[PDB]
Amino acid sequence: TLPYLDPAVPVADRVEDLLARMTLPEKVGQMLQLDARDGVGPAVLEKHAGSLLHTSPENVLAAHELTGRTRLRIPLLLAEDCIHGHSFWVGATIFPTQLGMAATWDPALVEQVAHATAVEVAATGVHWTFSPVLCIARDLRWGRVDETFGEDPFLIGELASAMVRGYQGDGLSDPTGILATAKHFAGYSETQGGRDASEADISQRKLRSWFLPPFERVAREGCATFMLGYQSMDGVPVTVNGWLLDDVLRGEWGYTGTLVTDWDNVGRMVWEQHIQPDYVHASAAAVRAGNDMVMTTPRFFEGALEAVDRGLVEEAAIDAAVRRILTLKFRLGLFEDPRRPDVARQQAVIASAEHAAVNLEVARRSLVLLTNDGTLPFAGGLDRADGRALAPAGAPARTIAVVGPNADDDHTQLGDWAGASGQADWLPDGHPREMTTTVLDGFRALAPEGWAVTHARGADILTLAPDPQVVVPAAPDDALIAEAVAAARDADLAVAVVGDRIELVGEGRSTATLELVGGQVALLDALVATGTPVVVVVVASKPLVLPPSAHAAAAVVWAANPGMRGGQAVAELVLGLIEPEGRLPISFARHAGQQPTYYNVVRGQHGVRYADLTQSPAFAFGEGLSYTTVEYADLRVLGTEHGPDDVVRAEVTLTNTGSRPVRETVQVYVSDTVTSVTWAEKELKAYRKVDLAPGESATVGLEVPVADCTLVDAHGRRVVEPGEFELRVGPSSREDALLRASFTVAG
Amino acid sequence: TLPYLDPAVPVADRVEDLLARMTLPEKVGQMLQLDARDGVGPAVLEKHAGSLLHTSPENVLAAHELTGRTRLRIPLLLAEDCIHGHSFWVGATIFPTQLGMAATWDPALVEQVAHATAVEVAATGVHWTFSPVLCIARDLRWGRVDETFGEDPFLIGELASAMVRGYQGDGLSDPTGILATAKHFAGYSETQGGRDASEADISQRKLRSWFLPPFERVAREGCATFMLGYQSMDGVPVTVNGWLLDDVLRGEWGYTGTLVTDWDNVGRMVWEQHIQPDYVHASAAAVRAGNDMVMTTPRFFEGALEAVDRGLVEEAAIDAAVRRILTLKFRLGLFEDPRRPDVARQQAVIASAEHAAVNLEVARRSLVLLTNDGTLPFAGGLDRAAGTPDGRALAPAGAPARTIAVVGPNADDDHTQLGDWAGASGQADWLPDGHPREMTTTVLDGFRALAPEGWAVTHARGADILTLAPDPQVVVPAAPDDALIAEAVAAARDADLAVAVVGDRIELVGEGRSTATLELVGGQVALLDALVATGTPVVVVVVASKPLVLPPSAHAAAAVVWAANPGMRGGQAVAELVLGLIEPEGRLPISFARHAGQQPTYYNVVRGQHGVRYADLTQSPAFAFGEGLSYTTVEYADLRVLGTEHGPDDVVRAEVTLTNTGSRPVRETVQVYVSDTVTSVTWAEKELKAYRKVDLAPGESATVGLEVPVADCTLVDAHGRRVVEPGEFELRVGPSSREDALLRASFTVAG
Ligand SMILES: [Ca+2]
Ligand SMILES: [Ca+2]
Repeated sequence: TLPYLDPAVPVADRVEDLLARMTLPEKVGQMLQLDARDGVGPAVLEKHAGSLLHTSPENVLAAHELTGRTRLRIPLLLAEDCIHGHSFWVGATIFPTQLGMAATWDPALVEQVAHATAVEVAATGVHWTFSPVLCIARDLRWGRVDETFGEDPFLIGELASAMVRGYQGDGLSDPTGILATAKHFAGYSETQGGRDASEADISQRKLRSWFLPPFERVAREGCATFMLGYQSMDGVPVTVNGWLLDDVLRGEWGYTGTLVTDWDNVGRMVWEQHIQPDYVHASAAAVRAGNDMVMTTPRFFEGALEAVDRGLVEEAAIDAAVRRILTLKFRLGLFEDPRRPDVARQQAVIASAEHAAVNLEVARRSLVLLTNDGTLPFAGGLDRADGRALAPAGAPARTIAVVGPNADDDHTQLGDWAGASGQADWLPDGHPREMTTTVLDGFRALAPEGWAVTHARGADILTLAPDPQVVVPAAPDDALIAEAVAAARDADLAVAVVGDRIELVGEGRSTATLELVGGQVALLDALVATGTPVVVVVVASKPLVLPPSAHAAAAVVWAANPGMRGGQAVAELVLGLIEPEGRLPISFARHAGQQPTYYNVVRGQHGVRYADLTQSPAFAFGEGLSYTTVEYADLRVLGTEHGPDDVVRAEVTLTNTGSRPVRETVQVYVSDTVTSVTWAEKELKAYRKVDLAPGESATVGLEVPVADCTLVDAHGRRVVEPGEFELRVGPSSREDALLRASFTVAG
Repeated sequence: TLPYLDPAVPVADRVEDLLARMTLPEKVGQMLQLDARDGVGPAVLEKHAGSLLHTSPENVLAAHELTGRTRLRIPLLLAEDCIHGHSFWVGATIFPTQLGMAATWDPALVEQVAHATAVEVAATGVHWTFSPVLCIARDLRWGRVDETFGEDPFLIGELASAMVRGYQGDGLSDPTGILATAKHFAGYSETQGGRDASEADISQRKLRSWFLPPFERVAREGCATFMLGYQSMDGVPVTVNGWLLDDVLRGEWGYTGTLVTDWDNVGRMVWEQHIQPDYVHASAAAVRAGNDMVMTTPRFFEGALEAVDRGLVEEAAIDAAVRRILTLKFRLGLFEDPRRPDVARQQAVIASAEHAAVNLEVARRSLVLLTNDGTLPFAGGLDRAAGTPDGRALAPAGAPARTIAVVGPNADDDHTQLGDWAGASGQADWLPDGHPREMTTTVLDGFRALAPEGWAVTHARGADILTLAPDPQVVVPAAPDDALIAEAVAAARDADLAVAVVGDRIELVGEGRSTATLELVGGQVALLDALVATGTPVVVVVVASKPLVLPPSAHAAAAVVWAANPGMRGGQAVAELVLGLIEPEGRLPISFARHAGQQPTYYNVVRGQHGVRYADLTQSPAFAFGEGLSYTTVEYADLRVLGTEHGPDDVVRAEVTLTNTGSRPVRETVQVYVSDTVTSVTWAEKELKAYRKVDLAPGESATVGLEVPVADCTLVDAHGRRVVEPGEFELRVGPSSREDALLRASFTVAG
């Protein structure tokens, strides 16, 4: 032989030969992506599904057998949330979350993470990951901040670009490449209240200004699929948003990839957004809008068939979507090799030493040292003879008390979209306890022979009660507090590991207050009051408001969810076996009502502060300490006048005036002095990592293409306007940390 | 003539004759509305100003003298912020803030307020007030929530319509009518962070949906002027926003009134929004956009002139603005009679008994009882001596001696009680000592005057709110004060009732003064905790600009009264309410959040959210739009829609039955919400469309008719059109916007 089965026949002819043989239910079936947890049998055989997601290892094997019993034997696309590692394969390598990864400011490293993930994913027979996430974290109340690369469009684009390259490899014939997904297109991350898929009050120009740029980048770089957002934007759900899908994605960007909806997008237009009277009309709307894959709306099957039968849409529209789906399957070679799981390759590559080394590198470089009174590195810093550290000169016996609810919690350390986080039902125990080094594990393994490591839980966070169940913050626990206070009073250092956990994170779980829940604030107050130096380690999904006692503690480390090696990286940082390198990809609010606290705030406000609160963030985008001092000086623009096709070139001089080496992340912001429409005060446009030995000075070149110095004007065009600009260069987005030099652009 | 001085000549010909006589500097100056506090001499003589604002009584007189010395003697328009009463005339009747007035749900009363204001304003020689405020209070962080009529577009339109009607009177020849102003057109109230004039991230459709309806109403009803907002909206400041000004205001609505910017709108485009390189280009851009009056951008004078000289804009563009301004002045009769202040008129009408009586009625009907465990009315409620509707209350049966301890920073603060835009609030510089003390009854005053002869009223401050420190200065919350709390605790332990009067004050309110936390600042939380723990029943009275987060102790107190800023008679109303001398009638025009991060907390939330709560916090507001108690129980029953067919020109008619099942009379406010069941684009869960006040004697039942025109059952569709879409609707009727309080009945609009 049949021509669609002949690999010598051109793809377009194979597609036409198969399409002409399909019944309409078989064609509608190809548009369906169904939840395999509900039973692969009916999905493959009765609904003729084109794709499955959340397919357990036993159901992947069953799905291939079922395909063999179908009339046309069209291979399935098996898709999965493989979000920061192969989230739902027991024993896979689980990396930090994207938010954690973004603190490395290292696209080359993030590409290694994505490539390592795809290698593991491919060995399990999954073809397609719903990753990377390109949402921009502009309201910290949102439950899914942990899934973003932070608050900056340029850095998001850098790191999402790296993920797509790493996942897709050499292309559709690469055996270790998988399809990437640009999600969640677009505007999902900034909706009313920071709630999950509440209304997006985002105009066309606002979306173009702060949300689209990373999506346009990965579209142009060949991201195989896009996922359409759950949310209504200016009253129109993305699933039927013609401006966004046709004018922007297909038209302005010329995108030729394949679309998939988010979970039950089509159905939600009936029962949650209340914009369609029934499933037939919602199905017709989704077809008319140009959707391809419809994720987990089972009733699209009968709804689209009735819509065609009633003349609401043409069978030709179904054909157009199936043509695109079949083209993808043919180009992946799935009719010749359906890419079944391979046990021998799973044993060779899943959680390989290779992959664990990448994971350790990301964990080590993601930790952000936010405050330090000199207590760190502890006892002046330690040396090794990998392996246990030696007691340093002048500190033969020390005791480190490791306390707090997140100090020994391996599930919470890995975060959402991993293990037992809840979206997959075949990982009851999550990932093997084996594979995660908690903070307590890390200190127990690295503290010198001669030092002691003690543990006390100190505080609980929450319990669940009936109304899904609702969170009940843990009560005061004087006995639990007093046990941790006793450990600290008998210690030289108290390492308090605090944060959030899964019931306070993710879909349907935005938070209003951003505060530590349960007994954690009381624990931190009591610990600091002992006079033993306290290091607060925040293991949490997103930036939290920390209590006054955390700001009075000796040091504060931000770890996001640092993955399987995170606990080793934490102990190494505290003990000085590594230098800190992480830099914040996101700003920390002092109060939920303080927002916006992202750095790229649009100008115009009457005043600089709330009457009851500063507008200065607790910690700002790009901030983060090392164990040395670095002086920035002598920022110069080399030729200040520019035409549109030129490059802004600059130099700055850095000096390591301290005693330890550093990898410094130089950050380059552009400010547009006079804008035709109101605009951000500044935006990150470039950055550079610079290694500096103690006492070393270096003059490093910097550049920003003039073409990147854009704004979105009143006509919705992203343009460089002639006029004055400032280049702002320094170690963070804090204005008092930035050198500045003027430049101009002329027509 | 000369023809422009000839009253027999038609207005259009008078305008043309005068325009032809004017130099270009005098035409540009006629567009200027300058701050009289900086000197009326230069403003009138050197800059040929067409208008002044913030003009002190002495400067009003001097301004008329200076006008007679100018070449053409063009009379000035004198304008003022007369925001709730004649704000900055010492001894005027100061009413509750607009937000307090809105709790009455009484447009007829609000019209009386505005007409009484206008009478007093006209006597002082001011022609034009920058009122009413039509902003919608959708972010409680915003500092200017006190100036709004709350969070609901329909109720805002109702009350703003009333204000414009009362202000303007019989029209441009009415000696007691003044020009009203629809401010701040539009979207100013919902900007990033709830900050003052930060960026408004508002699409055309969102603006049409929730912000424009009150403005469209008063535009069609003849509001003489509109004021352009300070904010940049989708990147474009309102001052140069062609879609809003040309397509909507002048185009869709056909509005023919006069425009004025807000304060230094044009200059801010240079120094604060950074969208114009210099003042000549900002001036040109303001002129091109069709601006009329330019408020407090003095450099517009030289800016516009240089813009004309460089051909950036045509002198004909200046001519067009001057024609509209001069036409207004001619139709006001200002060339015949410039409406000078009149001292005899001032003595006769300002703070008259009739105006004081309107004020007391608004104060009484505006208070909102939010919680009551039975403690109120105190001691079972009191009566006055028969035939004495004004004297002390009589001690009741079984309670010969009771002591009421009045405590808290706002218990005896007559300035904070009047609120922003009044007295010494700060925008005027000629009344450093505020309005006369005798005109304001504080909460302490009210209890002292009304408590029975054998009862006692004690006072203790209990808590301070703030002090100011050098960097304007910054707010420093008042530190813990154990001794002050102990004094108030001792007073409460030695009393039968503690009335704790808490809230905010001027440094936490208004322009440049949004708040992040919405909490009570200073020692107030500590005071409330300590008071409730005494065992003496505590009534919390909130005198504040806007809804605040109240601590758990306030929710454990015996009763909570919301007073907003209740004006000069507010303290009498509070005492009368607590003692049962009046029944509570107020109903919230705005919802109260439990935390700033809980917002949106307005009732008309757009559908679509995955989930119902935050993981750490309910989404239920502390108190919801429309809530408010009386001193009796009212059962709602048997909601019925009348008829089956409802077409585009029909009225949906319905009936509901109310029964007063308790022991005291009530004026109940029945609220009528419409819910559009299936919508072409996502929409609010429900919207208020009607209400009705019903008086019920004890035990009385009434079947009450309700109606909503089908043409009011609109949404704004994907094409930016406000339309009624055929399909199913739900009518929801009850005593508040709480879903568990609403009866509901379906209806269908045909088509
Ligand atoms: Ca510029
Ligand atoms: Ca409808």
